[PDB]
Amino acid sequence: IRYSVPEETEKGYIVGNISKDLGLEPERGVRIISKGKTQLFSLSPRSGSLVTAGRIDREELCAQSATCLLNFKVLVEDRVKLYGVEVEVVDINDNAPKFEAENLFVKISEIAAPGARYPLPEAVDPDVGINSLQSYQLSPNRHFSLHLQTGDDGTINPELVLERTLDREEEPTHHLVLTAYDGGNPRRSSTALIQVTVLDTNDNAPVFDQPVYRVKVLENVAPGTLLLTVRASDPDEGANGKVTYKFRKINEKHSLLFHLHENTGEMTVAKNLDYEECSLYEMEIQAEDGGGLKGRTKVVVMVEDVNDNRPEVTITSLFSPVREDAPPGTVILLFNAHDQDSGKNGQVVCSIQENPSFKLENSVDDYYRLLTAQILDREKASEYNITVTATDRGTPSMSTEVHITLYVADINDNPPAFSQTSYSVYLPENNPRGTSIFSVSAHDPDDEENAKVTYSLVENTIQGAPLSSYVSINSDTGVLYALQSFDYEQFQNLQMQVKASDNGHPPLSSNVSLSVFLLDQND
Ligand SMILES: *[C@@H]1O[C@H](CO)[C@@H](O[C@@H]2O[C@H](CO)[C@@H](O[C@@H]3O[C@H](CO)[C@@H](O)[C@H](O)[C@@H]3O)[C@H](O)[C@H]2NC(C)=O)[C@H](O)[C@H]1NC(C)=O
Ligand SMILES: *[C@@H]1O[C@H](CO)[C@@H](O)[C@H](O)[C@H]1NC(C)=O
Ligand SMILES: *[C@H]1O[C@H](CO)[C@@H](O)[C@H](O)[C@@H]1O
Ligand SMILES: *[C@H]1O[C@H](CO)[C@@H](O)[C@H](O)[C@@H]1O
Ligand SMILES: *[C@H]1O[C@H](CO)[C@@H](O)[C@H](O)[C@@H]1O
Ligand SMILES: [Ca+2]
Ligand SMILES: [Ca+2]
Ligand SMILES: [Ca+2]
Ligand SMILES: [Ca+2]
Ligand SMILES: [Ca+2]
Ligand SMILES: [Ca+2]
Ligand SMILES: [Ca+2]
Ligand SMILES: [Ca+2]
Ligand SMILES: [Ca+2]
Ligand SMILES: [Ca+2]
Ligand SMILES: [Ca+2]
Ligand SMILES: [Ca+2]
Ligand SMILES: [Ca+2]
Ligand SMILES: [Ca+2]
Ligand SMILES: [Ca+2]
Repeated sequence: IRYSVPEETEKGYIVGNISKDLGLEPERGVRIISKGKTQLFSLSPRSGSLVTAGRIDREELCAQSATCLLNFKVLVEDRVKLYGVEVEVVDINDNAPKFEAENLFVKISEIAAPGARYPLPEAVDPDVGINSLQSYQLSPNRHFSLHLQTGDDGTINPELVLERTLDREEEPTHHLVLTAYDGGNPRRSSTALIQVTVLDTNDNAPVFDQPVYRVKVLENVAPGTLLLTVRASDPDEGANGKVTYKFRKINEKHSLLFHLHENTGEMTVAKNLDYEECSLYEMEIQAEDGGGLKGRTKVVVMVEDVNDNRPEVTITSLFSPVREDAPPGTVILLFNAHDQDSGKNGQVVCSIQENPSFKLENSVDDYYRLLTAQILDREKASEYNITVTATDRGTPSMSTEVHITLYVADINDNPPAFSQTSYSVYLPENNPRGTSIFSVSAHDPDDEENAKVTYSLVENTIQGAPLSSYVSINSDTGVLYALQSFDYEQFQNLQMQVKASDNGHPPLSSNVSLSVFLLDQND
């Protein structure tokens, strides 16, 4: 005979009455013939019906078998043969479906196109039939949907559908909930936390912060200094987010002038710069990632001038000797100045040290003309030390120095002068014919020919004009010559005038009286 029983029922539950099926009143000495490790059954003498004495969990008995049966024999001592019975447990919904873990994740790439279905974790329910697993439901998401594959086997395969393309740069991971439902009401359920991990595709190219990097630096800039810093943006991950910087202008000398750190992207100075050589350095640099993805930006170096140059004087006209008769205003120097620098560093101030003798005049533009201020006189000063100082107007100031030595020429304006205003010479009567009797000296302040004395004598006729016959002088000896002997009784004294003239045109002359006195002797 067969019967049934609900699972997990308390001890003493109703089972098909045994006595009414055997054919005897509720003495009999009847006992159960089966043998288990433990037994869950015991017949009740109160009603003659078997009542279970232990909790029945067919999940711990038949597991997933659709029909769970417990067939056992029973023994009646009144008779000589046994009676075989069989009781099939039914299934109730007490177990909830279970997943493999509390947290499971699915890897999805960034390049994954919409329409891709990814396997979802499949749950398990110990129950059988309606009480077993029935359906799934997925939390709504803008990027995903749910897809179920029910089968003839009764098992459903769940998988998610990609609705919108994913992007890790906006959000790396998603958080969704997958719920599992059975059919045995009161229905159990099981939620499951799923994380959508987005992989990385190299779809981000490096993009520099600014499209143009600008720096303004002086020319005196020391090599090894840090010009600037260049940064590029790559939101990717790993080598796809790494940056490497290098110039695109690879052949010109600018590559030798600057240094660009391949990693840090620092623009530094390698060689000294010069505003006069070149002040506009336009270059184009480029950054790359792990792949061939690259970005460009322009770096512009602007150099500015610095006072590191001295003024340069070029002389056009020089007149080292000047005539002493020069009026105040005659030029003695003609030159100009020019600085290599620009602006206030290029303006020049040509200043002679203020002296009374000369003055400097800025005739036109920056051409300078050095002139005189008074009349010169080489008998008081024949030499002049001139120091023209050309200082630029920048800061700090740089001054070049031009030295001129000025020797004035000789113009004959000074006549020769004798040693005395008047000379007197004594000689006794006896006079050896043609002998020299005196010595007269003269001097001239001028130089060279304008100081060369040419001695002469006035031509006033003594009786018969023996001025030449009486006396003679040589142009250079400066000595007097008595030609004839003298008697105190013919003449006593003779007055002449000696002349001195400088031998150069125009000549300057000077006469001075000179008297010869004879002396008386024993005639
Ligand atoms: C303007 O300044 C210059 C120098 O800055 C003065 O020149 C003088 O020149 C002589 C040489 O010409 C200097 O030395 C001497 O040299 C001769 C040979 O030439 C030598 O024999 C001597 O033993 C001596 O070393 C001299 O030192 C130099 N300075 C002075 C003060 O005489 C020139 O005199 C200056 N002009 C005026 C108007 O002061
Ligand atoms: C001689 O000297 C006097 C005074 O120095 C001068 O006045 C006179 O003109 C001179 N004689 C001649 C011929 O120049
Ligand atoms: C899963 O869902 C069932 C039915 O919605 C609930 O009864 C259960 O408590 C869990 O929330
Ligand atoms: C769904 O809800 C259960 C509670 O029944 C959680 O344990 C689970 O992690 C998910 O959040
Ligand atoms: C000729 O010699 C006489 C001798 O007294 C000098 O006085 C004169 O100057 C000249 O040289
Ligand atoms: Ca159970
Ligand atoms: Ca069950
Ligand atoms: Ca269930
Ligand atoms: Ca992206
Ligand atoms: Ca990416
Ligand atoms: Ca990248
Ligand atoms: Ca320079
Ligand atoms: Ca300069
Ligand atoms: Ca300068
Ligand atoms: Ca003079
Ligand atoms: Ca000179
Ligand atoms: Ca003179
Ligand atoms: Ca003279
Ligand atoms: Ca005499
Ligand atoms: Ca005599």
